[PDB]
Formats: sequence, C-alpha cells, structure tokens
Amino acid sequence: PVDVSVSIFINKIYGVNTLEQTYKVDGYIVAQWTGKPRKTPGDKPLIVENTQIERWINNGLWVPALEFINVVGSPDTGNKRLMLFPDGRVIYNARFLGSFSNDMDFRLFPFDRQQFVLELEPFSYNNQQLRFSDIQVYTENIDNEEIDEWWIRGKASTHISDIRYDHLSSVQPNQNEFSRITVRIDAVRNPSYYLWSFILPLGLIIAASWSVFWLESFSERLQTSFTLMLTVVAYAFYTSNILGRLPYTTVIDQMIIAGYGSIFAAILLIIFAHHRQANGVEDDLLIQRCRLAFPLGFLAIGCVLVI
Amino acid sequence: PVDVSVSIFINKIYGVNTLEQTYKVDGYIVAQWTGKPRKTPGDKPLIVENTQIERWINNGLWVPALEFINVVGSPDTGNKRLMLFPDGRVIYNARFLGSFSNDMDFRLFPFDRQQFVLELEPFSYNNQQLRFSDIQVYTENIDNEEIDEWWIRGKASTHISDIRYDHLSSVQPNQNEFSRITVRIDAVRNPSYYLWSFILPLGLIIAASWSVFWLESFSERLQTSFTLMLTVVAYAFYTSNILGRLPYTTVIDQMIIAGYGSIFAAILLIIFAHHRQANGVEDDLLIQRCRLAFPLGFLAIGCVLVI
Amino acid sequence: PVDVSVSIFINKIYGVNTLEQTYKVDGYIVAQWTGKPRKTPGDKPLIVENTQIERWINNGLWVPALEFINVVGSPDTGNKRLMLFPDGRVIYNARFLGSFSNDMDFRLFPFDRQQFVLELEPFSYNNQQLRFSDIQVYTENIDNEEIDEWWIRGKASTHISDIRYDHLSSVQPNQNEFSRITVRIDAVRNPSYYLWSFILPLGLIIAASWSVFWLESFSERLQTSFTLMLTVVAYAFYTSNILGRLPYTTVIDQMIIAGYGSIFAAILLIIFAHHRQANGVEDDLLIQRCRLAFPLGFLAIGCVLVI
Amino acid sequence: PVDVSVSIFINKIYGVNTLEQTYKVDGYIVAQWTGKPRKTPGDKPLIVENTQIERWINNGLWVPALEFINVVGSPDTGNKRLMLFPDGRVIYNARFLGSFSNDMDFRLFPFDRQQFVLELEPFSYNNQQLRFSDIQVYTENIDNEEIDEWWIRGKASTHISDIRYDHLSSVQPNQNEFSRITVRIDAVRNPSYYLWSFILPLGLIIAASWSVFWLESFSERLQTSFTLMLTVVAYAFYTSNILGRLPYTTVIDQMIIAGYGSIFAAILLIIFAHHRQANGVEDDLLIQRCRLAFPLGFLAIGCVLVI
Amino acid sequence: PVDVSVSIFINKIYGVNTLEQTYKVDGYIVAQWTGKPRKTPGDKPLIVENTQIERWINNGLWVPALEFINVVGSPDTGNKRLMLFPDGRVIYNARFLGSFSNDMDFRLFPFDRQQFVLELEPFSYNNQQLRFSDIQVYTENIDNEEIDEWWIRGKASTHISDIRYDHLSSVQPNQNEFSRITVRIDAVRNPSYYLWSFILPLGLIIAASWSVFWLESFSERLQTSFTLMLTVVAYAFYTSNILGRLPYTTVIDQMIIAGYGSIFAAILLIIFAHHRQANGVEDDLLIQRCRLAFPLGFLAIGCVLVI
Repeated sequence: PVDVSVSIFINKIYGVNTLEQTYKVDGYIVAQWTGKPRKTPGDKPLIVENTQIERWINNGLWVPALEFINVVGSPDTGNKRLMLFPDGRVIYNARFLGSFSNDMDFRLFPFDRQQFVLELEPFSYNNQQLRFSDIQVYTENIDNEEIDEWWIRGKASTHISDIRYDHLSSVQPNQNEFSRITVRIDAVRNPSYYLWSFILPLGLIIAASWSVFWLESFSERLQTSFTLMLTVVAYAFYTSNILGRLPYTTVIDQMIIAGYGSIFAAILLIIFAHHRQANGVEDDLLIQRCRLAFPLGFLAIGCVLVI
Repeated sequence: PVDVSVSIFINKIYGVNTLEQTYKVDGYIVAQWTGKPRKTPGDKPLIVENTQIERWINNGLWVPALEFINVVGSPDTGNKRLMLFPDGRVIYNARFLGSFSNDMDFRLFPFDRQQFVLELEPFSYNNQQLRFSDIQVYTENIDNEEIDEWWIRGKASTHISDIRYDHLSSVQPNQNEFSRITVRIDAVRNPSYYLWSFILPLGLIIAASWSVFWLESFSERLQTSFTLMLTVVAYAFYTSNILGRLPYTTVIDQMIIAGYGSIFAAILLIIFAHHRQANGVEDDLLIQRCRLAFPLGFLAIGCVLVI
Repeated sequence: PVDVSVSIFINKIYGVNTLEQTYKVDGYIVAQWTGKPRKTPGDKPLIVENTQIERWINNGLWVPALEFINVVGSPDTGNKRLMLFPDGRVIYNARFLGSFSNDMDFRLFPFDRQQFVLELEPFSYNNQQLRFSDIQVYTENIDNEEIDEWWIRGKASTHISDIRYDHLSSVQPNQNEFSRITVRIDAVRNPSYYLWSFILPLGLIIAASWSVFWLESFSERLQTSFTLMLTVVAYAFYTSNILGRLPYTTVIDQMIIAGYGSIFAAILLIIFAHHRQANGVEDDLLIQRCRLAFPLGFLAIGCVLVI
Repeated sequence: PVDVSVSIFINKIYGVNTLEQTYKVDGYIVAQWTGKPRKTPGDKPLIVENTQIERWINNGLWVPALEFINVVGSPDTGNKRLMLFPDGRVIYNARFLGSFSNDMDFRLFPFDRQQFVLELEPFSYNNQQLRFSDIQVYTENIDNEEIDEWWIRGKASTHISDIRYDHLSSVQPNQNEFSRITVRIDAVRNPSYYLWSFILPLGLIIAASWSVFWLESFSERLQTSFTLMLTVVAYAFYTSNILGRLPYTTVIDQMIIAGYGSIFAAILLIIFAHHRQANGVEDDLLIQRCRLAFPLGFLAIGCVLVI
Repeated sequence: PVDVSVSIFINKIYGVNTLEQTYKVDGYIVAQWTGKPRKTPGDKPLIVENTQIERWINNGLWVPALEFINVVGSPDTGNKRLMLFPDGRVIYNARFLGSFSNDMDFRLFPFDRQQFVLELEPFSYNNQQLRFSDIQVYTENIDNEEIDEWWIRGKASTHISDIRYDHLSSVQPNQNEFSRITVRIDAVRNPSYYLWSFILPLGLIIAASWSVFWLESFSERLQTSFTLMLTVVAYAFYTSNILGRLPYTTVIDQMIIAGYGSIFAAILLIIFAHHRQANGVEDDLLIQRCRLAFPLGFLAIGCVLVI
C-alpha cells in the first residue's frame, strides 16, 4: 500500500448557502508519497507545473486522483505543481476553490453554530493509504472576530478513517475499504448584526403594540390595533426580504409569529372588554390589568421557548 | 447486442426550480459490460482516469456515450475512471452534478408532492442493451426529515424499457428501438415553514378582518376596512417576493384572493347595512348577525375548495 | 452544390427574457448529406462520438459549420455524433441548449402572443444548400396546457430561403447568397395566473376606491382617499417586484395608472363638492351622483382602451 | 508594415449595466490582409474553421491576435473561419459576444444619452497597421424604435488613430505606436416607461399631497401629513427596487427628494399657521394662501432645477 | 537567483462585494527576465501568442507560474504573448480579469475608506526573485470623481517583500522564503448618492416624527406615533432592499435604530404625560417642553456617536 500524506491550507471560508447547505472553501492542497527513484536534471528535484503535469502522466507517471466526497460540482483548480524528487518522493501542490456540502442546522438562526467539513478519498484506489493529514487553518483567531460574520472556535480537528463500500462487483473478495480524511472546523455566527437591526426593532414594535391598551376609547383601541397588525406584516417582510426562506422557522421568524399572536390576542381582549359585561359596561379593570399583564404574559411565555 | 448494466448513486437532490420545472442531482454513475479480453500489466485490472481515458479511445477502445435524456444543459462530470479487467469486463465510473427536468405540478403548493426522475439512454447505439439498473438512493430515510425541505417517501423505483423512434433515415429496416433506463424518486415537500410563517399569519389577518363589524359607527366600520384592504396587499407582497411567480395560482395564492374577497365583501355589507333600511335605519340586526356569520360563511366556502 | 438536409428536435422552450427579448431552446439538431463513398469497418455504418469527431476532421473529413444566426452567445452542445455511411451519406447529430433572440412585443402583456424563431445558416459556405428542413416540435398540444405557462398554437412552420449579403470582398462576382432555414413556433401566454392574482385584486381595490363617496363627512372623504392613494402605490409595487421592468407600459401597468387617476380624480371631486357652492353648501347632489357615476365613467373609459 | 482592413457587424446591443458602466455587443468581426501567395486545393480559396484554424498557425501561418481594449473579460467567440486566398489575401471571420466598458453618465436618468464604443488594437504588433474600418450597424433605424429600449440616432462613426505607449522596455527606439480603431454608436434612452409608470404617478402623489391644506381642522392637517410622509417612502421604495442604485442622484431621485421636502415643508407651515398668531388664532389667511401657493412654489423651484 | 521584473497595468476596479470582501480587477500584467541567448528568425525578437506559448514550454522553455495570492478563483486571462529576445530577455504580457479578496471594513458605511490590494508570488520557485515592481494605475485622478462611485486618493504603492513559509517538507534546509509583490490602491466611497437619497430623507422623517407633540389631544398624539412607527419600518425596508446585509451595523443602520428609538421614546413620553399627574392632569408643561427638547436630546446623543 502506497503511503500518501496530505496537507491542506485553508485561506478563506465564505458564501454559506443556507438552502443548499453548502459553503465555499478557497485554499491549497498538498500530497506527498514515495515512489521509484528517478533521474532528474542534475540531481535537484524537478518542478513541473500545469499543462506539463499531464505530459509526465502520458509517459507513465502515476498521479492518483483524489476526490472531495462532499464537493458540490467540480472545483476550480488554479495553479498546480508536481515536485519530483530523485529519491522517489513526489509532492503535488494545487490551489483550489470549491463548494462543499454538509448537514447544517439553522433552527437557532442568529445564535446558531456550524462546522465546515471536508472529506477526502482516493477516487479509484483502496490499495493506497492516506498516511497522515495535517491541515493549517491559519486564519485569524484573535484579530477581527467581532467584525467578521463567523467565529472559528478552535483549530481544526483531523481524522483519517476507513470507509466500507458494499455494493461493488463480484470479483472483489476483501479490497473494498478506502482511506478517508475528514477535516472539521467549528464556527459560530456573529449575532451582532441580527440583534441590532432585526431583533431589537421587532422588540420595540412588539412592546409598543401593548401600549394599545393605554387608549381611552374602545374605538381607538380596536382601530389602532389594525394599524399595528399592518406594521408586523411590513416588518415580517423587511425581515424575509433580507434573510431568506429556510425550510424551517427561525428564532426571528418565531418572534415574527409572536408579534402576530400578541396583536391578535390584543384584538380579542379589546373586543372582549367591550361586550363582556352586561348592560354595556366597558370592564375598565381588564384594560388596566392587561395594560401591564399583556407585556408580562408575553415575557412569561417567552421563557418556555428555551425549555 | 452488448449487455450493459448501470448503477446510479444519488448523493443529493436540491435546487428545485419551480418556473423551469428542474432540479439538481449530484452523484455517481457506473456502467459495466464485457468486451474482448485484454493484456494488462501483470494480471491485475488496470485503472485509467480523466485525461488518460481519452487516450484508450484514440487507440480504439469502445466506450459508448450515455446521455441523460431529461438533463438541462451539459452536466458537470467530476472525476471519471475506467476499470479494465483482463477477462473482458469494463467498468466506467464517473461523478456528476446535473440539472434535470420533469413535468412538475405545483397547484397544491405547500402540500404538493413530486417525483424526481432520471432518464438514461445510449446516444448512438440501439444494438446495445441496458441489462439491469441498480440505483442506490442512500440518503436519510429516518434521520432528518422534519428538518429537511423534502421528504423522500421510499426507495427509488427502476424500469428498463424500449423507446421507439420513428423519424429516422431510410436505411433502418428495424433497428429503431433504444434501451432506456427510467429512475423515479418520490418526495413530498416539508410544509412546516409555510404553515407557521405564511398560512398562519394570513389566517390571523383574515380572521381579524372580520372584527370590523364589532365597531359601533358606520364611519368606523368602512374607514377601517380600507386599512384592512392595504394589509392584505402588503401581505400578498410579503408572500410573493419570497415565494415567486408560478404560472398557476397556488393554495396560498387562493387564500390571498380569499382575503381580498372577504374584505371586499365586508365593504359591501358595511355599506349595505347603512343604506338598506328606509329613513336611515342602520339595520343593527345585520351588523350583529354577520359579526359571527361572516366568519362562518368563509369557513363554509373553504370546505368546498377541497371538493 | 452540396445537398444538406437538417432535422431539428425541440424538447423544451423556456426562460423567456422580456427585457433582452430572448428565450431558451433545448433539443437536438441533425444534418445529413452525401459525400464520397468510404471504407468502413465491415460494411456497417460507423459511429463516431464527441472527441473522436475532431480526429476525422484532422484526417480530412469535411464537416461544415452551421451557425444559429439569432443565437445569443455560444450554445451548450452536449453529446455529438457522426454517422458515416459506406455509400457516402454522413449524418451529424448533436444535442444543444442555446439562447435565441427575436423581436418580441409585450405591450398586451397578460394576453400577448409571440413566436419563437430559429435561424440556421452555413457559416462559411454559399456553394452548399440546405435541402429540406423537418422539425419535430413534439411537446404536448392537448395534455397540459391550462397548467403550462405557454400554449403552442400549432406545429412549427419552416421556411428555407436565400439571404443576399452585399458587403463582401472584391473577388466575388455572383456567389454571395447563403441558404437559411427559418423555423417559427407561435405561442400564446397563459393569462390565468395574472388574472386571478394581479388583475382581479386591482379591480377590487379600484372598485372599493369608489366607495369613498359613501362616507358622510367631507373630512372622512378626503382623509380616507389618502389611504387609498397609498394602497395603489403598495399594489403598484407588488406588481412590479414580481413582473419586472419592461421598456413599455403593459396592460397591468395601465390599470395601475388608472388606479392612480381614479383616486386622484376622486380627490378633486371630493374637494370640488365642498367649495363649489356659495355660502358653504356641500353639493350633495354630486357626491350621490358620482357615487355610481364614478364607477361608470371608469367602465366607459376602459372600453375606449381597446379602440 | 502589414495592411489589415477590418469590418465589424453589430447585430445586437443590450444589457447595459449602470453600476459597472458596461453593455453587451453581439456581432461578427472580419479582418483581411495580403501575405505570401500560396498553393491551395485546385485554385479556389480554402475555408478553415474552428479547431482547424489553430492547425495552420502551428505550421507557421501568421494570424495576428486582435484585442478589444475596452472589453471586460475574455469575450465569447462562436464560429470562426479562415479564408485563405491563393494570391496572398487572408480573411479571418468570427462571431463574438462580449461585454465592453465606457464612461457612461446617468445623471439625467430617464432622458440620458450614451454612446457605446468599441476599441480594437493589435495585441503585440506595432509594425502592422489597420488600413480601413467599415462597420455595419444594420439594426432598424425606422422600424421599431418607440417599442425598443434604446434609440440609435445615426449610423456609427469610425476613427483609426495612433496611440502612444510610453512605459515599455529599454530596447524600443521608435516603435511604440499602435494602430487603434474606435467605433462610436450614439443612443438615447426611451423615456416612455419611466414617464407613465414612475414620473406621472409621482406627480399625482406630489400634487395630491398639497390637498392637505383643504382640510378644515388643524388635527386633520397634521395627522394626514404623516400618512403622506409614509406614502412618499413607499413610492421611493417602489422606484428603487425596480431601477437600482446608481452612484449619483438621478432626475427621478431628485423628484423623490422634492416629495419629501414638499411634505416636510407642509408639516412646518401647518404647524406654523397654528401657533404663529397670538391668543390661538389659526391664521386662516395662510392655509388658504398656500392652498394654491404651495403648488406654485414647487413649480417655481422645479424650473430652476434646469438652470 | 533569476531576476524577474514585473509591470502591472490596472484598467478598471469595480464590483465591490461587501459580504464576500472581494473586488474585480481588469488589466494587464507584464514580467521580464533574462535567460539563455537564443537564435531567432532573422535577428529580431520573436512574438509568440496564445496557443503557441504552450508549444515553446513543451520544447523546454522555462516560464514560471506566478500566482495571485489573494485571488478568489482562477482569473480570466485574455490574450497573452511571449517576447523572446535574441540576447536572452523574455517578456511575458497578459490581459486578465480577476476577483481579489482583502480585509475590508464597512462600519462607517457611506463615509468608509478601503484599499484594493494585489498579492503576487511565484507559485513554485523560491530561488527566483522579483526584481522591481512598477504598477501604472492610469485611471483618472482629476477628471470624473464626483461622478464615479469611488475616489482614488493617489497612485498605487508597491511593496516587494519576503514571505517565510514554515510547514514545508523535511529536505529544505533554508530555501523556504518566497518573493511577494503587494500592490495597494487607496479609495474612498462617493457618499453623494447615499446622502441625498438615504441620509437626508431619514433626517426629515426622524425630524417630522418629533412634530407629533404639536398635536393637541392625547388620542391624537399616541395614534399618530403608530403611523410614525410604521413609517420607520417602511423606510428601514427601503434602505435594506437596496443596500444589502452586512455582518455589522453601518452608519445608516444606526440612524435607522435611532429612528425607532426616538419614536419609541416618544410613545413613552406621550403616555407618561397623560397618567403622570394626579387626578387626570395632562401635564401640559411636558408636552410643550419636549416639543423642542426631543429634537435636542436626539442631537445631543448623536454627537456622542462620533466619540
């Protein structure tokens, strides 16, 4: 079994696609193994780049194809090199930008955490083994984080493993295990923006919706609530047009629904206080009670959301 | 006729385009047939990848071109391999990401069901037969379903068939039948998001619009209804800007129209009760009747929507 | 002059770009002519695909370049084959997806009609003639039409002609005429969606805008009209954000302008009735007259729109 | 110096990008020069297309590379031919679609005028001269203009000139001047759509905003003005979501700002009339004066906008 | 060590991607070094373009690969030439369009400043040195600046340095330092558009929001504030749909938050004055005091924002 050691340099992780559960990775990938010794110009290692790389393969050079398992579409490979050492070593180095998929959960949206993963396997060889995997996620850890959108919690974890494929031919007795490198990078989203520009104004709106009870007339209380209803819809839209459409409701989307509920419950209470008492009494003990109880019931129900 | 057996591995189905009736499919495709025996290095099967694959075809190797019938534009083929066995077997393995089209019906939008299909035929050969089709849709079936946007009901169905092309040349007496593999995967949309963030708020709005009759004055009743009218339009827009523009009205689009109708019918009733009775009587038996009857008539018409 | 007969199979026409006046066409293109007889393996016609096609051209095989005149950018050609017959026939078959342009008029938007055209010419040869053009637009004609966005009125019409290019070199005495195939497919847009989700609610809004006269006070009439004005703007936006921005006003855009006019004319009449009569008389004979005349004047002006 | 004559056929100019100051040009490009005489099949001119063009360059044929100076990214070249004449003439013909940049000013937005320019230079040769430039902008000039988005005022102007590059090597004594063809096509935007769907409704709204003074109470006048304030914001948005974001304010963008100013100035006057006079007099001579003067001051300031 | 001198011509910098922190650069890149002397046709320098460049590399010509370190994906290379001098000089000239990344701060949005950087390194050689870097940012400096979106303060700065890579093989004793060219261009955003179309109208709205205190009744004061609240939401959306979603709050985003606060603070004060005084006194000394103090407190807090 050929011993192949890879090294992965990560420059930039960006472009998270929430609907497709994908993200972009730009960086370099190096792989090194030892083969037959070779006659090289002089005795220095030979450097072969780009189009000339295919030429050595035509003359018989073995360069195994390594596939990104979780890549979504063929990645963009920039420059690529072959390092031919006289003692048999071979080092392949290539710059790449690719889009990768992983199971990503966004239910706890502004405060969510994710891990960007890479999965690397040889495309056709099981009789060749990934020897050791060193990844260098050299991006700032303490420089610009409150400024950046994602916070990388710690240096990446590596794990080389063996994957068992069952459905093969009928001629393979036992060589159906492939070497797989699995890289994991944990990251947490920066909630700062969504707090100030989304959650807070919605709170102010939802809070101000409770001040509908401080109106004196019943007509004032019911009519105004319809203008409040419109405000939530308009704010529900402002949110959606910028955030997007996930398959599941988010925290902000739950707050949006809560705004709808608070206002509709106020409409019911406002109508209730009018026609609840016999002979046209306006039940002022309710309008004044829920004048502060309606804010409190919303805070009490909100704490069970974190159950 | 050459016996060709294919295997299709499906990694990911995503990116449904409702207007174009298309969807993205990432996976692998394997095809195996038996040809002339061959001298191989030693006696082990030879592996040929990527650029070297074309070289064997230049020297005379027969590799038939298989086309995805329902593909929309050339698919992205990642790595591809040739497995050359000494006893004559040939295994072609290729990673692909492609967009496929199918007749897709979206009238019952949030609750619609679809099937993603793949259609594979030899491009030029009818004297070559697809022998058996095994597809492995190994994606979760009981892991993350309430979390994902689509729910795969069951394992995919396969069907090898014969397609008759009429309009050919004039030299083909009887060889105008091509082997076609047709794969079908059934899936149902996860309605969770559209229920909570779209259908529910619209219900709350449509319901609250009926509380206009609980206003005491006629001026109050008619003026407020115009604010309700604006609210539906604003909600119609919140919906449309996020969902899109389908060629046919959806379930949600019908509810929006129902909202418009309920409000416009309320405007008619509110004006009617005012000027229906002689000498300016306000017909209070109407405003109080439809105070609860207007909610009931909407529920009665909604049940005939499912007729 | 070489006799070349072409066949065009049309699988799918989609993605109309209203601003760029373009549309997408997926299908196949076949071309057949008779050349020198040839020695083939055995005596059966030889099949040459994809990369192997260029090789025969290197060894001298004449394969003319046919250009889509109205194509917008190089189209995406999938698989391509050459059928080499021993008696001299040559059949070129290629799958393609391309974007084509034509003069498209959208002034009668929801009810507009269009024709999708294809124009095919030899790129460099005038001494070679397109012999006959058979196109197979085998898409449903009576299956799913009320469901699809476009309705194909009938099977495609074809027209082979000769195009005279003037500005050529100085050495061409008379060979400046090229053979051109022109395929035309007429289609009418399905107005269902735009009627129910756009035209109807606008009518309801415009109609309800006339109910401003059923208010009793002048203050009510003028103040409410400002909320109606806002409602049209909000609806004008809902329309535009989903449809788009054409270079010319559409039917829907004219109705929107009619909404602006109806409301603005109501403001004038509402203000007129107040200060028209001497000593502050409110001219109640006007508010009651245009209470129904304003709906009628809009219906009368709408009929002259179809003049 | 080699004498090269070019001809540029322009089929379609579309896709203006206001922010990037670019536009799309589809057409053909022809170049002709006279070189060494040549032995050709028979004695007829030889036609070489697409992949075969590169082959003649390998055997030594001189085909100069012509670059579009103001192109943004490599253009999409469709079919290309070589016409090899026996007397030494060589004609290169290629279809192309490319994006070109020019300084484009949009300050007078609906009524702006632009010129789409093409700049063509040899990439590496200064000892080779562009002999004459004929461009054929055969697009309708009197057919569909009120229907199309841009109006071409007249046939294009051509200009071959000499460009002096300074910063070269140290070995070039006098050969640092390159031949440049400069084609200019003047075009004016079709304002019809923006007048009817943008400028006119804004005028109606801005006009109707002045009718706030026809309200009798002070409370009516100030409260309504806030609804007018909201209406302008909604209309400012309807405009922007369809037009876009230019680096400078447009004519329409100025009208929007004028709407904001008129309403805010109205708020000031409405509040002014209330508390300007001692002992609570409402200064009715102001409300009735600016009832018509406020429309007049807006027209007077609007005329100085064209100073 | 080989002496390589580069020259970079920058034609156009556009397409700032605020979320991805990237920008597009179109221009040329030239590199010159001296190698072995060579026999050339006649004795003039030989010009090799495009496809022919690869051919000399096959026969042994050394052309090092230079990588853009901060490029995001492989850039679009237009025409490229090789200048082969007989005395050993070699000049490589290539047109390119690429997207580059740099750390970009947008916190002070309309008034922010940025620098567009290029980073150029040899891909595989450390025993080869970038000799001198001349970049020609010949774009207007005093022509169109108030018209363009960005203002380039001055000509670009250059910086050749040495980059030390640690994690290399085990056979490199001391050759782990690579030459890096770093070009920097400073630019300031044109705030004109954002001042007139965003900052000014928001100021008027926030200012006009303070005129709610000039209403006489308490019912008037609270009801109108809900219409003001909606106005901020509508304007918050107008802003966002055109600007986008940055990871951090901007100056404009802060003003939006200030608008919500002023209105929400107004709601509290309006309700306070009603129920603050015993026996139902309306505390008119408060409504008139903050009639001007509320504008002043907003101006007083706004100056501490620039702290």
